[PDB]
Amino acid sequence: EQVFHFYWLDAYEDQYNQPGVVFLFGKVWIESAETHVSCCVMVKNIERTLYFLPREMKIDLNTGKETGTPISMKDVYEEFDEKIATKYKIMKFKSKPVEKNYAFEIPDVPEKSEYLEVKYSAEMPQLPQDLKGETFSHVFGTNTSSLELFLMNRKIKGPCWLEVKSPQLLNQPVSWCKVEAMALKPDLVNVIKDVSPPPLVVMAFSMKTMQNAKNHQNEIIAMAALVHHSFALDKAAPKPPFQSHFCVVSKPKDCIFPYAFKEVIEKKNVKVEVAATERTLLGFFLAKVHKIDPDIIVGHNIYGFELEVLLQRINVCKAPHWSKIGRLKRSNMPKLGERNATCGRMICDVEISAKELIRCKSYHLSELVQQILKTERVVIPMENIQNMYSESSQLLYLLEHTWKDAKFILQIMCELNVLPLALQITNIAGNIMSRTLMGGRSERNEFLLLHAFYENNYIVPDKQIKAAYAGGLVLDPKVGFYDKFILLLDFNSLYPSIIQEFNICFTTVQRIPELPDPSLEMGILPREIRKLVERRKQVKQLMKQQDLNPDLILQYDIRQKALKLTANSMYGCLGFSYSRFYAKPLAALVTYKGREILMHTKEMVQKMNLEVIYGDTDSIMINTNSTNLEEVFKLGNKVKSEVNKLYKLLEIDIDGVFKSLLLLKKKKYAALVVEPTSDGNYVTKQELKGLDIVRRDWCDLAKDTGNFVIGQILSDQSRDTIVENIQKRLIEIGENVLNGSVPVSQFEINKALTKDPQDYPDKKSLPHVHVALWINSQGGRKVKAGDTVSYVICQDGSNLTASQRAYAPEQLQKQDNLTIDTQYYLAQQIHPVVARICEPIDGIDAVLIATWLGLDPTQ
DNA sequence: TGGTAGGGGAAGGAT
DNA sequence: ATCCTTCCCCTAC
Repeated sequence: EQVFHFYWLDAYEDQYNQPGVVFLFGKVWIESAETHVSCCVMVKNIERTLYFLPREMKIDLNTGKETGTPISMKDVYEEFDEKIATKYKIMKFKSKPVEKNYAFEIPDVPEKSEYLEVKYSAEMPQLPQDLKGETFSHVFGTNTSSLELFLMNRKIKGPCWLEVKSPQLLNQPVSWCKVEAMALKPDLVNVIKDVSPPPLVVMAFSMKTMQNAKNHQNEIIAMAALVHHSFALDKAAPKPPFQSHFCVVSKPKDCIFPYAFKEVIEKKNVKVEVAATERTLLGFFLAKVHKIDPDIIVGHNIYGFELEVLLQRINVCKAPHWSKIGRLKRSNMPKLGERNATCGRMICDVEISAKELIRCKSYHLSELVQQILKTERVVIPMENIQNMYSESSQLLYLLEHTWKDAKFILQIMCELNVLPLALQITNIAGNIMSRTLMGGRSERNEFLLLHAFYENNYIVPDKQIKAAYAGGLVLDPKVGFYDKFILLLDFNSLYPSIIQEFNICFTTVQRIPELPDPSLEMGILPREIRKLVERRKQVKQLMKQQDLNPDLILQYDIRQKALKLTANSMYGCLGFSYSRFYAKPLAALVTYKGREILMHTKEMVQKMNLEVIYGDTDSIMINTNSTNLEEVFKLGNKVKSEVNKLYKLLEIDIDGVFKSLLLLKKKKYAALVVEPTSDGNYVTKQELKGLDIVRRDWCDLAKDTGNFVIGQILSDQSRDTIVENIQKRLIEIGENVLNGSVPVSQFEINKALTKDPQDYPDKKSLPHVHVALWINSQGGRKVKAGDTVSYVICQDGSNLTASQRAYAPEQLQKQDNLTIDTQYYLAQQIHPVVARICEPIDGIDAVLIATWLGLDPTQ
């Protein structure tokens, strides 16, 4: 009618096949149906914003020498209209002088200058980025995308409500959405802020595949999906997290179903669809996605395998209307990039989201359900699924398996709160939520700065087509065991505070660059960090209120977590070499100040006649030689106030006291963290950092025994009795290994691949790659980059190195000639872990520990 | 398609 | 054989 109000969620831009158009996809309220439906708004006529920086004097391009003719704003306009717009076939365009700010990597560019803003249609040819001219030295905005221009010009900071003044009917239906509208010019789209976000339609799904006998390509056997139609991002997840479901199952070419599938299913009353051929199955799933019309599709291992196979089978089987997997009608699918295949619908891979929120040995679905959902997952081998087609009782269990997998995925998504958190991360950064779910953290802070400099009238850098600088300072530790109270001080968010304290920005230094006059106004980068900290503070104050909605404290918690996660990732965007806002000088300047701030702090504490024993990037550990917390906390604040007297915004605080400390090496120690109580007298928990028992590349047999040793060293017992308890247990573990009392899960060590196992220089050298190649030889799910492979080295009767004798745990039970190397774990795993832990404590030796396990003492 | 600093292991030369 | 550098993966900040 007069206006069109909708809540945008995703955007799609086709740079090559349709330039200057940005498709928006979101929700809109239909009062007649009393439900939100999917809508697609087509924003047309996105201009090409260019900026020509005029030279001081007109020079000839061939000679490159000064001709002595001054360059004016009319002369630079002449060269474009005469020699540039004609040579590159730019018929119609616009021109207007403007003043833009700049503070980035291109040299010989003033901070403030007069540029020639030129706007023309995106359907016209694009200029070269390195274009030079007789009147202008450089040109910006050459390859700026339509989506970027639209999001910046209209201040679209994340998913929000938009009004579309003067909406237009679409000639032919371009989208798979319920409602469609068109915008003539980007100026017709504004941001509405006083409206609550709408619930979303979420669909988590899973699928089971199988390799064909003739061709090695996969084949979709069964798919299941759970749907919830009012999944709110503003509050907790619904219980149950799904309202409806559908399950599909088909046959391969040379396979037929067990008897009476329909009747038995009709008898079981389970809502299961039977497809004759796989092509019939895919058409059913596409039509279900089209009718459900979800905003977010959830699954596991989507980009690595599942989505790539789904598109491939649809292409092979020639299933009609492939583009229904997204929301925009398209004639042909891209080659399998390919992330822009489900445009209009967000893709959530729980295995990817888990890698950003939690820490696990392996991030496959089976391991996630064991750690998050506290329930075991049974997986069907890809070799036994062919025999599962013999009896329907074995095949109906196959559907129930994948159907239960879809529920696990949906349950994992809810427990991690990835949807409510991703929206907050997107509304803070001001990017696209689909990119937040999948893309890295670099693209987010890239958008946060692209907005910040657009707000302040800056020309942002164009999108480009060992280490590199010094980092933190780790003081050398005073190795040993400490019986007295150890005090730990550190600076909260040092690098963000360093930026504010010293006004470090692209604009404040002459980037080589050194800190500016403290009288200078706060730069753009520090002022943005100041906002996030102030915003996080205000949210913290809101959590203090009483008589408040119990659902708000959970949402306020999600928000304040996002504010910190954004402010802390700001530094990393400066050191990333492929970052749009790459500034290695600024990154080195920050890290240098951190070292100087730490070094000056350590020397200040030493001048106070205090002994510092360890210090990492921002922390300092002080040995007090006192057993009274009244004097430790008094001395804790005395050092605190003395340090904070030097910095305006940077502050240091007590991070806890240590009852006992086992400081082994750099970044490796164990302590008993003092926790204050209402009684005024502490209770202690242990903290493990850097020790081999904390890592995941050591077996659980050595990590559990080492954790028992750490508990004995930090214990409040006599020195003569601690060594007795370790002896009695270290000889016991040496007996249960050869006796077989310990499970096989205690012998597996986990290492992940940083590249493809075939792309390694030598696979027989590294153990985990040799096991990865064996998994890739089987029919089971492949092991690609980033995947963690658990392996158990065995005894195959060969005198090859213990690393060359590395096998998979599944090979130990299958092959009877592979047995657990008993002497290896007692000498190469359990011994060095316990030996390095007991190195500073007097009494336990390396050879004495080896004699306890039961091996030839040579140490 | 955040960073550097650092430990602990094994491979692969050179000797 | 041993010494040494290189590469590997995982950590702490």
